[PDB]
Amino acid sequence: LMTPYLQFNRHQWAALRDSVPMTLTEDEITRLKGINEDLSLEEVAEIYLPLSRLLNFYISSNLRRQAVLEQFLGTNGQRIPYIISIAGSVAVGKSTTARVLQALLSRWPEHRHVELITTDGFLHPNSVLKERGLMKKKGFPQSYDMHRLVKFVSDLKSGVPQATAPVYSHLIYDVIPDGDKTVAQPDILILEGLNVLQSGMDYPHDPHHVFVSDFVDFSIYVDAPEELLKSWYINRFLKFREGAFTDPDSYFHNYAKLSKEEAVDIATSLWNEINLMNLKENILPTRERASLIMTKSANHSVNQVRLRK
Amino acid sequence: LMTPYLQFNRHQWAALRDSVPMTLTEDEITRLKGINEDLSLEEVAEIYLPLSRLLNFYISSNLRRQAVLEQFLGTNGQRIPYIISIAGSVAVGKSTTARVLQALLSRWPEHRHVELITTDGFLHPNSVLKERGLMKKKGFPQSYDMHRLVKFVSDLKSGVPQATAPVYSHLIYDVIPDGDKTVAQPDILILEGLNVLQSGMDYPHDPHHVFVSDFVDFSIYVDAPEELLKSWYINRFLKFREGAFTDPDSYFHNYAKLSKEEAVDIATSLWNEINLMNLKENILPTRERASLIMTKSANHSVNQVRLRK
Ligand SMILES: Nc1ncnc2c1ncn2[C@@H]1O[C@H](COP(=O)(O)OP(=O)(O)O)[C@@H](O)[C@H]1O
Ligand SMILES: Nc1ncnc2c1ncn2[C@@H]1O[C@H](COP(=O)(O)OP(=O)(O)O)[C@@H](O)[C@H]1O
Ligand SMILES: CC(C)(CO)[C@@H](O)C(=O)NCCC(=O)NCc1cccnc1
Ligand SMILES: CC(C)(CO)[C@@H](O)C(=O)NCCC(=O)NCc1cccnc1
Repeated sequence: LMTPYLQFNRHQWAALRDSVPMTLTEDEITRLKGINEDLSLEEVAEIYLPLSRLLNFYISSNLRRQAVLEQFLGTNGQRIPYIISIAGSVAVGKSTTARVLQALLSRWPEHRHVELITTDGFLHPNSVLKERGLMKKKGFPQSYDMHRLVKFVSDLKSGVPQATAPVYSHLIYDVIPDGDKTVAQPDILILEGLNVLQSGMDYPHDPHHVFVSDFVDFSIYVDAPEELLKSWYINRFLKFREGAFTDPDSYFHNYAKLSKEEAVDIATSLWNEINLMNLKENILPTRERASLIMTKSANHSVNQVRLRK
Repeated sequence: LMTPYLQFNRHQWAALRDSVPMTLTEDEITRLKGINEDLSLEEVAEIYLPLSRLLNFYISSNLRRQAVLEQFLGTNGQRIPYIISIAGSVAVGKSTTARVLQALLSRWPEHRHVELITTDGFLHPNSVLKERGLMKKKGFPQSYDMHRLVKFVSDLKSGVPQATAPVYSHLIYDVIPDGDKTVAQPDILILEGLNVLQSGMDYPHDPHHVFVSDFVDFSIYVDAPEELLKSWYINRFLKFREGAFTDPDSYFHNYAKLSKEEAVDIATSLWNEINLMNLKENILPTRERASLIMTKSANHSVNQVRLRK
């Protein structure tokens, strides 16, 4: 019967966009199309604009509270960013969702400065994964420097003036040597990664006792059926392959050299043997820890939103 | 070094205390002494009144956010209780702290109905602990029906009109058969017990993937050094033993039959072998999951309050 979530179907969620009227400007439409050419502006208006408005109500409540607490705390303390996390399967659309929300949240005067950090950067470099026999376990708990990731969000929630994150490139399939990103007290930080709702129980080989989620204000799990995820993963793989036709520095150039059919077979096996296993064992069991679960159907169309009561 | 907690200084804490007329009548003072005869009214003035005032800021902020969200989302607006949890070592004073905060929080017109549930009630009964060889592990993760405790706070955070909890009695050292406490959508529920900051990692014999903390709005860990906890545990034990001098149906009547010196040696060994081991292995490592850490000194006086930034 009753669950910890308010549940919206698409009709009810899209109905929210008039409760408070919002409309994209030309400049914004151009950013959004630059984030993802396949992303529907209709989908932005019906789904992501209401979601950005929902989040502004949460962020605004936090800022009002902070202003009250400053009455006795005093206004000398550090600026602490509001942290939104985005979890879900490999290839469900976390990066797209994060980039879209970054663009939309940047509107509001209360919170113009929005940073985006992906947990990919906190993977151990390939040389270390190789040393440990983990090269086909990339994305599994053992492949992350999870202590460093927890320290990064901890430091942000400690009010450090700057914190630095390592960065990964899907193009070179590795952590970028000397490519670290520095953030400086943003209003919002969006942390995107499959493992953002994981905890010490997922890392029994090297446990931690305070979790990423203990430093996150609001978490979104993007959900979809396995059959869709596989299709989206394979399609994305083929787009990276296309990108590599003329980029011999892409790791995907190895696959550009193969027939499309054989590339598809490789991508299918990577999905089945690595990412699907990761989803079932490590990602999906964390879904019910999210503040909000956003479910997708064919063509990336959101068909359900569930929000913690 | 900065950490995720601000530590109140005397000017900030004074400003919190002085922010309202906290208007304690003679009858209220009498009821507070009824909670614990060794409770200092000076601690109530200097510590518990301001702590409860702090909590009201958080509770009140959450009420107004709920109201904003209800109009935006078009939902009916069922009440969801605000849940405060209180963790810490055996004998640190969780129950006294919980009962004082219950009495003080209920004085605010915005949240007059405050319930208190202890996690002791969710221990497996002695009959079950005996079946599993766990009578000397009472309070350890294996001794709790943890799934049932998570379900209780989950149901509350689902808007169920009523929820039922099993109840424990320290006087018979067991779960009261058919003694269940039913709560009905209070404004606030205080959940008191040593395990409220524990998670799936602490229960590898029977894992859960959504934690008590996932249904708790604000958590307090009451902290004190080991040497004080020990003396407080022993003094309490001796007091229960004294109470049993005239009560043969008390579980502690058993210890009233011993000599005082032997009762003391027994209490000391219970501390050292059961409750202290539990503190080090299972309780203390959860401390930094708390919204607020309240540290106690000699005579139970609070000498430090740390609050998440
Ligand atoms: N809302 C969307 N509309 C259209 N395509 C999308 C959408 N979200 C994701 N995609 C596409 O699906 C694939 C996976 O998205 P991505 O953001 O790369 O996933 P993740 O970051 O979760 O691995 C990509 O090819 C991306 O272009
Ligand atoms: N604030 C306080 N002032 C005086 N005595 C206290 C205070 N808090 C707890 N105590 C005493 O310390 C002992 C432990 O407290 P209790 O509330 O039973 O601990 P817990 O519930 O954490 O096991 C008891 O003897 C109790 O009377
Ligand atoms: C764990 C991630 C970093 C999360 O974003 C995922 O993208 C990944 O590389 N998973 C490992 C399996 C996979 O999809 N590898 C891609 C790949 C690419 C080129 C050659 N072999 C494999
Ligand atoms: C685990 C608790 C239920 C925490 O609420 C604890 O009181 C307890 O029974 N610990 C087991 C060891 C113990 O101290 N047993 C006897 C005892 C029980 C209560 C007070 N003094 C002594």
